[PDB]
Amino acid sequence: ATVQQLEGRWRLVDSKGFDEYMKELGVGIALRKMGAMAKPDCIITCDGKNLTIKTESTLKTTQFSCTLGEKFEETTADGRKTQTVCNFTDGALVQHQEWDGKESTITRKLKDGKLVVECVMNNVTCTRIYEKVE
Ligand SMILES: O=C(O)[C@H]1CCCN1C(=O)Nc1cc(Cl)cc(Cl)c1-c1ccccc1
Repeated sequence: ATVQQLEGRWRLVDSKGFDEYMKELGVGIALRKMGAMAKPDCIITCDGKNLTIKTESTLKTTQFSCTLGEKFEETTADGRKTQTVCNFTDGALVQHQEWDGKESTITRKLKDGKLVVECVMNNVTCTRIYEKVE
């Protein structure tokens, strides 16, 4: 398995736990409603150790870029400014966020042709499944 295998435009087809994850973060109701109802596309591109992940929907449209293994300032959709590191480890892209003494992890994996995105903060989890747009 390689990081290049995650490249492409992906469309959200299933979600579990995402509102609960947003509540654990303390995201306010206006943003939670947007997250519960949005069906974003995720667009992942890489070039060696360079990675970009873009999100698109009528309700919001964010993007970050990084070098694998390098700490960087990530502005999240909910407006945190985190210290983030992304690594491709044991067949998963792992995105580790730290801010204000807190931490959250997002993983992204290829399974049976689908992109599986899993989030966690303080044992509150989500699982989101995407299918390739081609
Ligand atoms: O990319 C994904 O499938 C999931 C995994 C975790 C972030 N994510 C989103 O879809 N993000 C989000 C998507 C929408 Cl429509 C709205 C918000 Cl507020 C977020 C968001 C971002 C950070 C933390 C909480 C909510």
